[PDB]
Amino acid sequence: PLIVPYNLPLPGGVVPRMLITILGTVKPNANRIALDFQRGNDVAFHFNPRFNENNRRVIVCNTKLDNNWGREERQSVFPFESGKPFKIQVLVEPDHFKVAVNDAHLLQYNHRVKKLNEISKLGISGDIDLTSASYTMI
Ligand SMILES: CO[C@@H]1O[C@H](CO)[C@H](O)[C@H](OC(=O)c2ccc(C)cc2)[C@@H]1OC(C)=O
Ligand SMILES: [Cl-]
Repeated sequence: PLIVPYNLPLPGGVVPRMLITILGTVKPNANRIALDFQRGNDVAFHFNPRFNENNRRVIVCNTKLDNNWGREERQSVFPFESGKPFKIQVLVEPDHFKVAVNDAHLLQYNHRVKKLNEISKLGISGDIDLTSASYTMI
């Protein structure tokens, strides 16, 4: 039982082979989830499941630099369901973040922010009960 929004420090930034695991349950009638990998005020990787965008479910991925959002990448495969427990795993690879949900590959996001050692915080927010947030090296 962790408080949301939750800030997970990533000491010395991210590195390839770092695996971040988030466990939680989506609230009933959820609207959004967001994981935000931050480099200071910039958001290196915004992973944003939206439960009702024009009556569609979509995952939006983006980067925020100097307070400006970039070109969105959208994924229509949507493994989350209101009321149900999930596992999100984010594996940092040399050229992209790799995301799996409930042990199935979901998407990859090419690194736009290239100073990986400066991506030193993960913010977790949205309509979830958060059970665990941790990292390890594989
Ligand atoms: C072009 O709309 C924007 O798209 C962006 C991705 O391209 C972000 O998702 C952004 O949302 C936010 O920054 C945000 C942060 C905190 C909270 C509580 C709500 C939204 C916003 O989306 C929406 C949905 O406004
Ligand atoms: Cl950079």
